[PDB]
Amino acid sequence: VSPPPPIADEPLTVNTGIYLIECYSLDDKAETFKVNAFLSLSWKDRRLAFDPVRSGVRVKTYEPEAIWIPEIRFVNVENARDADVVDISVSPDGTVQYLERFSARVLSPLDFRRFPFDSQTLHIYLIVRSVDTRNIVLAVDLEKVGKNDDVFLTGWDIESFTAVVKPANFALEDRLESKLDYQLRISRQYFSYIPNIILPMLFILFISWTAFWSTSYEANVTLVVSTLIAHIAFNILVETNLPKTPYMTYTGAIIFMIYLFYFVAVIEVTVQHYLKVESQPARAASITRASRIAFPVVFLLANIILAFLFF
Amino acid sequence: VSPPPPIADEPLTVNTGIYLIECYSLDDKAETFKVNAFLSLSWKDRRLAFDPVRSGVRVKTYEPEAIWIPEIRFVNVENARDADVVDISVSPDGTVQYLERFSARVLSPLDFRRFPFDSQTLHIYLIVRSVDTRNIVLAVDLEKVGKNDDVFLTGWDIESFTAVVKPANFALEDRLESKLDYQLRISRQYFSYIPNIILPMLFILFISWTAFWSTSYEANVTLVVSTLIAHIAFNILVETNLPKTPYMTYTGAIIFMIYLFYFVAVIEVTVQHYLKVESQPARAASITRASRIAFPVVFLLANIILAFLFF
Amino acid sequence: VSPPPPIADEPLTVNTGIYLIECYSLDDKAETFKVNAFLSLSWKDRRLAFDPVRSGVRVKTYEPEAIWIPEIRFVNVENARDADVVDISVSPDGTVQYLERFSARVLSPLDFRRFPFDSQTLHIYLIVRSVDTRNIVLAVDLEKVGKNDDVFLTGWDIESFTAVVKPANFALEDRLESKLDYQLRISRQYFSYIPNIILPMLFILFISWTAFWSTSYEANVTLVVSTLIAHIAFNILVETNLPKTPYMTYTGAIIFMIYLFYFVAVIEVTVQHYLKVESQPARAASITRASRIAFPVVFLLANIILAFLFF
Amino acid sequence: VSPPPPIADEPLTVNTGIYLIECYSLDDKAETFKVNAFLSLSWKDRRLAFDPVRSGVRVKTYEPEAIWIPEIRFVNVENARDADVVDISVSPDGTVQYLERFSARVLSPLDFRRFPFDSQTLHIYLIVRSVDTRNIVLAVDLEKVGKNDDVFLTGWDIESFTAVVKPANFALEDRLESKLDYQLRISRQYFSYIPNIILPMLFILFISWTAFWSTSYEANVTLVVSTLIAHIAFNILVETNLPKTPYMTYTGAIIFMIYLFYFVAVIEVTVQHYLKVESQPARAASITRASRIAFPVVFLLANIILAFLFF
Amino acid sequence: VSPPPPIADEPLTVNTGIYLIECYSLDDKAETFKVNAFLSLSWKDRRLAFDPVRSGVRVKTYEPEAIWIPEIRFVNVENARDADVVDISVSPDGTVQYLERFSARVLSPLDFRRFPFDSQTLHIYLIVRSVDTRNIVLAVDLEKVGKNDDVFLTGWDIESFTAVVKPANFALEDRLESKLDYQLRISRQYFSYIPNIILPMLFILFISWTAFWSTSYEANVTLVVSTLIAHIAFNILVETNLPKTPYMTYTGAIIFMIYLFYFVAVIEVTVQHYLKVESQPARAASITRASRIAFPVVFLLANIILAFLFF
Ligand SMILES: [Cl-]
Ligand SMILES: [Cl-]
Ligand SMILES: [Cl-]
Ligand SMILES: [Cl-]
Ligand SMILES: [Cl-]
Ligand SMILES: [Cl-]
Ligand SMILES: [Cl-]
Ligand code: NA
Ligand code: NA
Ligand code: NA
Ligand code: NA
Ligand code: NA
Ligand code: NA
Repeated sequence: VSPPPPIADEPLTVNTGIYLIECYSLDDKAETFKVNAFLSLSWKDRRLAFDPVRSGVRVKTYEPEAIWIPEIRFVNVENARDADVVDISVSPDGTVQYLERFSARVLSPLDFRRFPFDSQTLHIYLIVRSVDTRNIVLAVDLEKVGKNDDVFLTGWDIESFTAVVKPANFALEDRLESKLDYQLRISRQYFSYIPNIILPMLFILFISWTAFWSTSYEANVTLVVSTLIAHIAFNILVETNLPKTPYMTYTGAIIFMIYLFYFVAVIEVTVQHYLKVESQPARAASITRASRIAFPVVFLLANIILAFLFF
Repeated sequence: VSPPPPIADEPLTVNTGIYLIECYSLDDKAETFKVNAFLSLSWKDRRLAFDPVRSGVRVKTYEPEAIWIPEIRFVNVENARDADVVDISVSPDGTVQYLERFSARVLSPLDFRRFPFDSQTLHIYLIVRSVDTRNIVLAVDLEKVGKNDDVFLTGWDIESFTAVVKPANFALEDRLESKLDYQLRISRQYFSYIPNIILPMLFILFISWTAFWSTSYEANVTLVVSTLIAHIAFNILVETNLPKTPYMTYTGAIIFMIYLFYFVAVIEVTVQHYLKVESQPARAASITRASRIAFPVVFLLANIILAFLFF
Repeated sequence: VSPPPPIADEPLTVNTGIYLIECYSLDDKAETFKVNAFLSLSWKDRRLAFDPVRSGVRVKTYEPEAIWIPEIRFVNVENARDADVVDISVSPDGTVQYLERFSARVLSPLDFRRFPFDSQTLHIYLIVRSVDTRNIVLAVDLEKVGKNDDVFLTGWDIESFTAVVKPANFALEDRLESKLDYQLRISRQYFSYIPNIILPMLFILFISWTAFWSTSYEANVTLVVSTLIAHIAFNILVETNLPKTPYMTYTGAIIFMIYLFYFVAVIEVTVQHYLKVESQPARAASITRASRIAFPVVFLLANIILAFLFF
Repeated sequence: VSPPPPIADEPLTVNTGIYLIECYSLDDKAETFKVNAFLSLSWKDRRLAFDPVRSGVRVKTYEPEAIWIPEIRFVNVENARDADVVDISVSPDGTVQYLERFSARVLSPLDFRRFPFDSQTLHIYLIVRSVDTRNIVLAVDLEKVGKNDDVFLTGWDIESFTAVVKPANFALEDRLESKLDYQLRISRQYFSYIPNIILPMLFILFISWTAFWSTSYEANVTLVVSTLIAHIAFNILVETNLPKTPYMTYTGAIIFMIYLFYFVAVIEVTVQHYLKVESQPARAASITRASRIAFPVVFLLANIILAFLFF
Repeated sequence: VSPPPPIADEPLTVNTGIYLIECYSLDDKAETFKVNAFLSLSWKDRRLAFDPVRSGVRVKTYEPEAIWIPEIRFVNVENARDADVVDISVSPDGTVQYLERFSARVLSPLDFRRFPFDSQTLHIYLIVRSVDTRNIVLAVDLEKVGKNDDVFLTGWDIESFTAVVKPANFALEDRLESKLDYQLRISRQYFSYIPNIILPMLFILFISWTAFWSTSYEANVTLVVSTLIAHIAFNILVETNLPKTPYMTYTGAIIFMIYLFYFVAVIEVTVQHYLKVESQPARAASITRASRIAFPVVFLLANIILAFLFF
């Protein structure tokens, strides 16, 4: 079967729509999400026109093999979508209404700069390649673009699902390609990060600072080194959940900065001990008293500077 | 093949039933479960009616290709169910009795608030889309809804498998959809959490409190910081098994609260030492004696408050 | 094709056999194992009978599509078995000899109570559903039930592969079902658990008890808390390899009991220190001397009690 | 299509060959490897014979459906091989030359006794089942057995790929089976184990022995217990990479033996302290001086004994 | 269908091109990457030639079954590529222009020597096997070799995608094979390794060196042993992300070298203590003062030596 012939020199318009049924498995590391949706296609094929009196039916149902169907593909998928045709309906003028239900693993990059307070725009790019006989162009039928109310993405808030109505038409290997951009806007549910990572990490840091109210070097060494180890554990935990980014993330910056605080606390604890042994505890006392104020103040100001730079 | 024609303007009733054979792989993180069941479908097709006297046979068996079969789909599945038709039987009045055996990975959200003392209602939504010639409506045939006695879900108690008999009929892309809700009620087997997480976690906490019967700062620092590290290990273990929720879970609340107890024990241990060095051990002794009662009492009361808020 | 017609009102006997070729991937957590075997089926179809003199041939070979083959399914599989027909041979009396080679992921529960000294009975349930024309019943041909000598299940000793010759005939959705139970008896190779978990766990426990030959509280605290942490690591390791059971396992019981020993050693270490500070080292010395005998004796007796209850 | 008929009572010889293209994913735990290779089959079918003069062609090309092809299977595969026929060529005498390219996950057991200085013989068993009309026997065409030069198995040195030319002919379910053994000999690249596990493990052990040059019990306890914990980490790491064996592995033996050294160092550290407190430091000094020589000497000799028993 | 017949004794040239659409999942451990691309094939088939005047059409479109298509395969793939034909266009001279969209998991070895500052050349080898009638040779059409601008490989910078225009023609099982090498040059994004592994590792090492400004053996032992344990954690982390190489990697060398520094710091800390106890603190003081300079100087020089040898 060949494509529909034109009335003039006009391209064939395939009206599209995606209606999300299921949204799942947003893998932060892989920068992928799985979708289960309806793909709706509509175009005119005057060769399929018919008389309702003669045929008996007001609308004819065809099997995909029986008629010409445009080869619509997803750009940013891992493998070809698993699709099952739901219906193909032809009206007397030859207007075809195609519907399939598909599932696909979409590959859409994520911006981790503001993690875990980041928002993303996930993309689903629809594409059609023009044939030699006719040029095929994609369109968005907004009445056929939407999402189910129950659509839930674990750890994410689904904001909107809209399509950029004007396709990106371009040449690829001496043939026209019509590409549509469906955008799923989401924002991360940061809640859990507060009791699971952020607050535990702050508590261990604050525990290290109790060494500023102790003259016991042996005890101080234990306090700062132990909490440092707990921080390393949280750092490894965070980096196992996130991909390796060529930029600094907000959590990354905070986690890294905290190492410097542990490093300087070790210096302070060492300096204080050196002085006590050198029979200069008056000088050591001045440093320890200053550290009690300096450490929380510098920590608070640095965090303000970071939150400012990132948000 | 086209759908059965109506006597009046009545919709076509497809009587349904799901009989669970196998229930497995309830992934808490993915909020998915795998099912292996029988799907039973039954509708009247007057075109398939026959006289038992003339034909000789009491029932006719057809192959799926030979007759019209409604396109029944599951809403909350990852991919289309893997199905194998078991039997298609037509009675003289044209009543078709379809049976298939399927397997599918169902995506049904879980409420982790009361974890590990939580119960869930897993859902399996059946759906049919109406055609242009006729409107299709789903029904529940309760004699064909059930589960095998051997049906076991590791770490879960299967309470009931029932269907909400009245379908949710609604319009989707200018066509009627008939959706049925099959509910599998389960309750978690909390037993293992007691010796594996809860009691180990309480033991390490109680070990930290022995610092209230010690004047040795160096030993105290070791007791409280080491047990804190063991608690961090249990916290990381628990959060690796559970998904990130936008709410607090019972275990989450307890685990988080315990951090505060470690933080205050570090303060007490620091205060006691500071006073001893300041030659005020009488004041330190009052605080340490109070802490011996205060810590277990506040721990017990806080836990009562939490259990109350959560149950 | 319809099933063979009966001579009287007798059911159709499908003689079965499973010959295991490959046994692999016994997942303790998933309670699943993968199998690769031969499935042999044999039944009489009088319609396929022939005279060896007239036809010339002693046996006729058919393609699965040409003749009626009973729809034999596995009950306890994740998905339908991947099968490939090897041969279909018809004898002059119409006796069909079917052979296929299949692979399937079998879901059979495990009893972890005696772990890692546990034995299991893995099941492979064969099933046939009766048709309206005839009732189908399964039988075991013991000459066609067996296993390859090379059949190895990593970390398990394959004891026997036998079938319960009398099928469990029952009604399911107003039709007769004939179910056969093939049992694969295995026993765990406990060897590795001794040098990898059991002995390391005992060594760390015995190291904690050296605190009974030390008056140094700071050193004692280090001994008991450090070894406790190593025990936690072994506990987490064991619980990551096993599923969550609503009962206590042997290893689980031992691991849990050892926590109590660590808890009481911390109490002893605390009591001894408190007394030394209170200028009562004579009383402390009595307790420490008693603990040296009490701890190993109570440990040995408790273990005897546990091994008794579990075996 | 039926198999070729015999001239006498001779069996049909199917000449085989496997040419490895790709070798990957040798899973030590699963005892599996993935292969991508050419399978070549050759047999005489007199029915396909032709005169090159009359026909004009020197060779005829057939599609698999057109002619009889022997059902060749792999014994030790998880699932049936994914195969794609490359060519089927018939010579005038009726000699068929079949070639397919396949990929399969082969299940071949590993001997971990000498790990990580072990060598393995991976097997690929080819098999053919005899039909009722004729008995089929396999043969090895050595000009069609080989491997690509680029064939690389990460962390392994591919030594040889050869076939045991004489098949193992035997009866299975009253039919002859012809089994061929293709052996892929490999040897592990032990290099990485030296800087990643072996040397780190020895360094931590040697650090524990510095306690023999210290009278500080508190410091000694820290040295021996901390290094013991690092050893536990390496033990867990090693056992996560290897399967549970019913025998001792070389690395397993060394790792286990080292626990005894830590246990005896704790005893020495305890004994030395007990004596110092008992005002017998002269006796303690003799034991500590002896331990300085005894520990490395016994460690060296024990290792010689182990290497001897294992190699 | 047979291949095109030659004009002389010339081989058939199949002009090829790969246009990368999607690049993902570069597994460092597996040494694999997944690709989604266009495969373009072009060859002359004189049998398909037509007159544009007589036929009316400028180009004829065929279905893959209708015409002869060369069996083009990928050498270094796990399984056969998942492919979907996009278009087949024949020009009047019989020039066929084939286009398919495929996805494949490519197995291409990586050189980890300079990790994480390494660059790789990923390969995609195209291959065609010659038939008996004609010899098939591959060519590169450079106008049909390229990549999408959006092509992103997480943690990698895509440098170039080019083809080695001259194929590697060779004999394999007495038939000519024409192999083309498509090279995708990439370079790792080392950024993240600096704050995640490199700097944390240096900080813990520098913390160990504060023991050179302490006379407290107990505190020193804690400093050096604790930081050593944190280093072990980073070593295990790094080796879990990388495959086992028969050579030293840059990171591997640095990580290993740092163990020696910890070992020598333990010796220094032990020597200093031994001397203090022997009433020789003057000699101990000389060693500790030297170590303060020696350790950073030897560390800096050793690192210069390593960076030199590796880059
Ligand atoms: Cl697609
Ligand atoms: Cl479905
Ligand atoms: Cl099955
Ligand atoms: Cl196979
Ligand atoms: Cl391929
Ligand atoms: Cl050659
Ligand atoms: Cl050739
Ligand atoms: Na079509
Ligand atoms: Na149908
Ligand atoms: Na059949
Ligand atoms: Na065939
Ligand atoms: Na073709
Ligand atoms: Na310590």
